[PDB]
Amino acid sequence: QCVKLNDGHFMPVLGFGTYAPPEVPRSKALEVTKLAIEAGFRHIDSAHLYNNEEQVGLAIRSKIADGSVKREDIFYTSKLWSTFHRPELVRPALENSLKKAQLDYVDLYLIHSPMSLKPGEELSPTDENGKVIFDIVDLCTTWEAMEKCKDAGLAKSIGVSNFNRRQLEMILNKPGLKYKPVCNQVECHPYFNRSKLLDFCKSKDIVLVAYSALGSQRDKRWVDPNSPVLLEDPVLCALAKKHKRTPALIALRYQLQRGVVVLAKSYNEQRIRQNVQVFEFQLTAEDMKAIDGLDRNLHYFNSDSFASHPNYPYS
Ligand SMILES: NC(=O)c1ccc[n+]([C@@H]2O[C@H](COP(=O)([O-])OP(=O)(O)OC[C@H]3O[C@@H](n4cnc5c(N)ncnc54)[C@H](OP(=O)(O)O)[C@@H]3O)[C@@H](O)[C@H]2O)c1
Ligand SMILES: O=C(O)c1cccc(Nc2ccc([N+](=O)[O-])c3ccccc23)c1
Ligand SMILES: O=C(O)c1cccc(Nc2ccc([N+](=O)[O-])c3ccccc23)c1
Repeated sequence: QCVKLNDGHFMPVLGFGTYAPPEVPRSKALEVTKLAIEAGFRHIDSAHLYNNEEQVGLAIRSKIADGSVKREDIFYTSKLWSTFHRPELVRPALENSLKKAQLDYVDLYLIHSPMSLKPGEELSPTDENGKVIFDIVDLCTTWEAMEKCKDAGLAKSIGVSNFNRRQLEMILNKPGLKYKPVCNQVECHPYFNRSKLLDFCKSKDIVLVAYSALGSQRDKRWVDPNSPVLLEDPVLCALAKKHKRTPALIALRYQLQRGVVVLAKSYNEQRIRQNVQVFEFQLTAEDMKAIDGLDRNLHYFNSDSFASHPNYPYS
């Protein structure tokens, strides 16, 4: 179950999400990534931001060594963090990710966010008033550097994350563009289904990759605790009963049948193994329309500060 990217490579339509909050011991990422591979996940989504590339890379190393998978069976994603947007920082950033994960190449490298930050040691550098320090970078120059990483063989494919239509077009229309992004990884679930952006992406042969497909981890740093719980949605729950699956599986299957590539983070063995069952059933066309009706234009992630970033994706 793969989709062919616009550069010829193939991406598994179901991906394993690896981010866990800092309070989760780093050893867990190692353990759960092994479980995901064991359960059948082949697409694995990580990032410099996640402070887990070492552990995810080790899980992969481990599963290749015991003969469970070969490197070419694994689709590994990393992401360029926002403090490394300046073109001269892009390759060293990728090389550091590769060294961390002890990998020769990533299958996919993304610009994590269009919201550039001041270069520095910290992920989120703050000024004397404690506000995170923004940077101004022409993302086309960052993209040019990304294209060079694909030519350098360090990334099989390159894409973007958290771009809106405008920002995507700024890349697609860049003079002398060599590689279109193969994808745009964005927040996508029944309360924020991104149908318009999805249509655009399809027209450009760019894959939309859904995150927070299960309603996010509801981290207090960014998510209003009073936001509605996605997996408690009555319509989703009613559909779960009908198909005798779970609301989570309803949510993941929704994306698959819309031609969206869907991520799913779980650090629980049984939920990890449940999630692969997404390939076991179909939603009806009428089920699909029903779920389309849930859209509330609701992004779980909020940030008063970044809402003012010139490149804030949500207008
Ligand atoms: N590019 C970006 O900016 C961005 C932003 C957010 C996420 N992502 C990527 O997308 C991945 C997933 O998105 P997400 O982190 O927001 O989490 P998510 O996929 O929306 O999952 C949210 C929660 O669902 C629970 N869950 C998983 N399977 C379940 C099931 N079958 N039944 C019930 N609950 C279930 C998990 O809890 P348990 O762990 O206890 O199972 C998890 O904390 C992330 O790990 C990251 O790799 C990227
Ligand atoms: O500093 C940390 O340890 C730390 C850790 C995790 C996340 C963030 N924050 C963010 C990550 C990514 C995006 N993003 O656009 O992709 C963000 C956008 C707005 C606000 C925060 C973001 C910071
Ligand atoms: O990659 C992760 O797993 C990850 C983990 C934690 C936080 C974020 N944060 C965010 C990503 C993207 C946007 N965004 O503008 O699209 C955000 C906006 C506001 C606050 C946080 C954001 C991403």
